[PDB]
Amino acid sequence: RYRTAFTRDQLGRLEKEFYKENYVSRPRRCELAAQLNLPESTIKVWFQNRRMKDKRQ
Amino acid sequence: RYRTAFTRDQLGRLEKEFYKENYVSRPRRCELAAQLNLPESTIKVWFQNRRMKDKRQ
DNA sequence: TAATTGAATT
DNA sequence: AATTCAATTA
Repeated sequence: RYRTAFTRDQLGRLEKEFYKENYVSRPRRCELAAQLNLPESTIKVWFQNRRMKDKRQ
Repeated sequence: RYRTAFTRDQLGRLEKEFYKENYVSRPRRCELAAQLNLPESTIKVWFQNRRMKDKRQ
């Protein structure tokens, strides 16, 4: 299926963004993507999964 | 964390099942678990790992 | 190498 | 939201 291994700078940035807001829109994810050098799709899915994780805990 | 230690006939039975089919459904797994006195989850995880082995080396 | 983690799928 | 399976970790 895949395997994106985020580096601590990417996951670290992602986690800072998640706690200010558990949801990010397409333009914003595009912004994070250019900045993070990752596909938009990758960021979308991470937020989806992070919301799920958060729900359980 | 962990660690389960298989008996020789438990693993031979596992390896036998695997050569016939690399995947067993949730209900066959319960049949094997009853028969081998091992946990349902243990067998699920073993097929997970054995497939990774087959797929990789 | 058994068990866990989490990225991707559906 | 529920599962799967590619990677670790111990």
